[PDB]
Order: sequence, then C-alpha cells, then structure tokens
Amino acid sequence: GANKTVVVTTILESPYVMMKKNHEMLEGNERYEGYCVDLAAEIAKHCGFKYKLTIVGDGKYGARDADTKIWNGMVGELVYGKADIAIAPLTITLVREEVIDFSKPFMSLGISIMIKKGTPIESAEDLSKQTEIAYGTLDSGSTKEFFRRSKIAVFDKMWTYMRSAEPSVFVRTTAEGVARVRKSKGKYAYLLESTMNEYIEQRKPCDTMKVGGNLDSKGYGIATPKGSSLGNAVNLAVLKLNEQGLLDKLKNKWWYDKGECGS
Amino acid sequence: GANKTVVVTTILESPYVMMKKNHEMLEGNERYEGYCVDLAAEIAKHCGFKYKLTIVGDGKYGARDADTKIWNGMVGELVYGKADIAIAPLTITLVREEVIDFSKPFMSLGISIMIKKGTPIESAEDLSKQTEIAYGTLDSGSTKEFFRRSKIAVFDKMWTYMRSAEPSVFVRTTAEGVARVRKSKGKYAYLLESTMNEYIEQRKPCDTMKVGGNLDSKGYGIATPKGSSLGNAVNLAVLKLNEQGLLDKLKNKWWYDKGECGS
Ligand SMILES: N[C@@H](Cn1c2c(c(=O)[nH]c1=O)CNC2)C(=O)O
Ligand SMILES: N[C@@H](Cn1c2c(c(=O)[nH]c1=O)CNC2)C(=O)O
Ligand SMILES: [Cl-]
Ligand SMILES: [Cl-]
Ligand SMILES: [Cl-]
Ligand SMILES: [Cl-]
Ligand SMILES: [N+]
Ligand SMILES: [N+]
Repeated sequence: GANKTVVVTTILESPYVMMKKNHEMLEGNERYEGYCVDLAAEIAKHCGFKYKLTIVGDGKYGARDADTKIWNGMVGELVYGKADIAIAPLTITLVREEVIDFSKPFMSLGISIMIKKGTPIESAEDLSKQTEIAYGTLDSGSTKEFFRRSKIAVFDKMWTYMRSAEPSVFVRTTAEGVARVRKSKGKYAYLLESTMNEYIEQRKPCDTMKVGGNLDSKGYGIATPKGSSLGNAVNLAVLKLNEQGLLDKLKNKWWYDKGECGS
Repeated sequence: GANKTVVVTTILESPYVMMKKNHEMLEGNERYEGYCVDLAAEIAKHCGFKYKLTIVGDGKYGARDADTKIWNGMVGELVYGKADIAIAPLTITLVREEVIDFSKPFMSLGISIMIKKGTPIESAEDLSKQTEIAYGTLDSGSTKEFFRRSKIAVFDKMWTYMRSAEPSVFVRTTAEGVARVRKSKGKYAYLLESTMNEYIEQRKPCDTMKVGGNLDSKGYGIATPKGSSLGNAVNLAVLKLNEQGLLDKLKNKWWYDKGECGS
C-alpha cells in the first residue's frame, strides 16, 4: 500500500519534549521542542517518512500488569498498535525487548543520586546505611523497577527501606522529585536517571548535585512494534546519527549550551 | 534438526581472551581465559547451548574491501557462515549492522588517548594542533576507521596528519601500541578504545594514563549472522546479564580486582 504518516508516541518530560512557550500560536509537530523532538525530525529525515507527534495517553513508559497481562505506557501503545514508534527517554530492558523492538542506544545512562548541595551522601551504600536522609524514586518506570527487582544486597536493602519509609518516598513526576530535593533541606535524596540528573544540575537555582558513580549502565532506545519494518531503518538511522556526532551535539544543545549554572 | 555445537569466533586480545599459562596441559575451551571467555560461558548457560571457541583466522574485526566486496575478520566469518556467533571486543557500527546482527551492548566505550605519564596532552584537540608528540591508531579496526571517515574538523585534521606522518604512526597490535607509548619518552600518544586504555592503566609498570574525554560513545555487541535464530536469545541473555549486575562484576574481575598499580 501507499505510505502513511507514522504515528510517534512520546511523553512531556523536559528537556526531551516540551510545549514551546508560544505553542498556542502554532499547530502540529511545531508546537513541541526538545531533544526527542529534534531526534524524531533527524530520524524522519534520514528514513524518509512523514510523522505526527502524539503524547502517550496514560503518562507511562511501559510495564505489564501481572494480573491482566496488559502493557501500559508507550510500550503498550506499540504492543496494541496505537502508535508506530516511540521516541522518548525509554530504557531498553529485557522484559520490554521481549514484546517490542528497540534500536541500538541513542543515549547511555545509569541510575544516579541527586542531592541538595551540602548533603553528606556520596554513594548508594551511604544512603542504604541510614534513614535520616530519606530517599526514593519515581512511582513508575525503570528506576523504581530496578530497585524492586534487584537481588544485589545494597539495592535490595534500599528497596525494603523505600517500601516501608514514611512519609512516602516516591514521587509522581521528575518535577516533583526535583522540587522535593530542593525544598527538603538535605533530608531527601532522589534516585533518578543520570541524564536527568545532569540536566537539572545545570538549571537554576543551581542547588542540586549528582553524586557517586552510576548504579548501572543502560541505554535509551527508539521502540517499534515487534517485527515492524520501520525498525531496521530506524536502527540504522540511530547508528548513523551517532557516528556523525549528531547525538553528541544534540545532548550538548539541550543540556549544556544554555546551562544556567555557569561555565 | 538436532542441536549442533555452536561455533564461536573470537580473537586473542588481553584481557578478553588469553591462553592460560598452563594451556599446554589443557584442551578445548578450557585452554582460554578472560572476560569474553567468561561471557561466552554465561551466555551459553543462559541460552542452553554447547559451544566451541575458535580464533578468527585472519586476526581482524570486520571490514569490507571496496573492490572485492569481501568481508574480513570475525564479521566475515559470520557473513560467510564459518562461525555462528562472535564474542569479542567488537564494536557495533552501521556498516557491520547492515550485514550481521548485533546484540544490545555488553560494554560501553569510546575512543580515548593513552599517554606516557607526564606527556603534556589533555585532549584530541591538543594532539591535533601539534606534531612533536606523534599519535596514531591500530592499522585495522573501528578506531582507525573512525578517523578515516570523520567529517568532524578536529578528527579529520588528525586523520590527514596520521596518513602523512613519518615514521608511520600506525601499529599492528594493541601490545605494539602500548609498548610504543612506553618506549617513546612522551613522543608517542596512542588512540585506542577506552576499555583497553582503562585495563592497561592498571598494568605494571604503571607508566600510562588515560587523558581527556572520550571522542565518541559506542558499544561492543555479540554478533550473529543476519536473521540467525540464536540472535534473539543471545540479545535477551546480554540484557539479563546486564540487569543482574553480572557484566559489571565481570569487568571489575578482569580490569580492577587484580590491578597492579595500587588501590
Ligand atoms: N527511562 C525510564 C523512565 N524514567 C525516567 C527518569 C527517571 O529518573 N527514571 C525513570 O524510570 C527521568 N526521565 C525518564 C523508563 O523507560 O521507564
Ligand atoms: N573494537 C574494534 C577493534 N579495536 C580494539 C581496540 C582498539 O583500540 N581499537 C579497535 O579498533 C582494543 N581492542 C579492540 C573493532 O570492532 O574494530
Ligand atoms: Cl497518512
Ligand atoms: Cl511542556
Ligand atoms: Cl555438533
Ligand atoms: Cl594469549
Ligand atoms: N525485540
Ligand atoms: N542487523
């Protein structure tokens, strides 16, 4: 059949996808800006397709309910055919790779610790040994799942702590986790992907810091339904953009070129 | 048909694959040790196959001759059906991904600079602006090809320098590049994968250093012939080993646990 416009699913998460300040004046894909907006355009240019950016209906990345076996989030949109491709800060994981296809990584990352400046914490082990400084994750997604599933002693101890800590240590959004770090006078540390930690460290009021080594070594990938023809071309496009240096330029653009916390 | 023993191709490169000191007493896969030997065993355990380790006949990673269109190295062994899987420090690249399949990365790496301690160089830009300190790469493989193909101004200038520098700045093996750094009194710097640089920095006589940021962000992958059934299972195995923390333990084992240059 004839070519059809490709339906892209993504999520509003700065600096990946944001509504432009003047979005009300605009229409279609032009309403949005960010790293993943630019990445989508570069992939589409290389692969020769037209596309429509859509925002995932349920605000989730992708997990399977143990009872109903239903997949939610952007992964679910692909599984059920509601989108053709997901272009987002979506972690490549085994359980997702069993049900959708991922490109090779377009970013590298790992779980990391965000502190308010001056907090006396340098590592996950430091957090795990104490309770005065509370710590947690998003309430959905791969960071939470890392702790829930870990059999590594330190991380399993951290999960047991997080499940039982009061008040709740989980947050609904990145913005909520960052604000909680900023408002808690050093008594909350936030476990989040290193990419996001690095971005926030260069945002005013310049009161957060990434500390410690990353806890793991993962990647974000572009996702397509299993067996999708688009998958081969998109994978090769990611590799080409990486090899040309364009992914490095794009991260610099959205993370550092307009950093707010000095040179 | 019945299951058959899987033919693995690999390459002798420390610390990935080495003949054991007592190899003459041993036979079969037990003759070898290293990171990729252990990785092969872990993948085979998870996927449930028996295998034979073989050493790539031509000593190469994988490139295509522009005239004959023939693929050499471990990639070629897969393309031509002489091996079933390659388990080695083999970089995921676009041109290889067009002809073979790669798992998701089992290691992350980028091109990096090795100096003799005390050499007044901190970056690729520093190298590119001068000629007193000579610099080069392996004479085959992805590091050389990065420079040959780069359209980035600094790296293209470095390639033009390397092609014309005298005496030749290229080396045949990692051991030769390391020895050249060690023997050249600061007048040779070696461009090599960060993984190898990190390994050598913890080897006696403890006279080399990794300097500067990495020039790129890549991965090593396990390779199979295009469309091979083994590919899906091996990809999921890599993801599982990563998610269990086993790849991190394996790098620590072969890089740092017996490092020779202190704690
Ligand atoms: N990439 C994850 C989702 N996610 C994200 C952040 C995080 O700190 N933790 C997390 O889990 C920050 N941006 C996305 C997934 O794919 O579930
Ligand atoms: N991974 C490369 C081969 N290679 C290697 C090293 C290097 O410094 N440069 C390079 O090119 C060190 N160990 C392998 C490929 O796949 O061609
Ligand atoms: Cl259409
Ligand atoms: Cl927004
Ligand atoms: Cl057999
Ligand atoms: Cl050896
Ligand atoms: N997949
Ligand atoms: N491939």
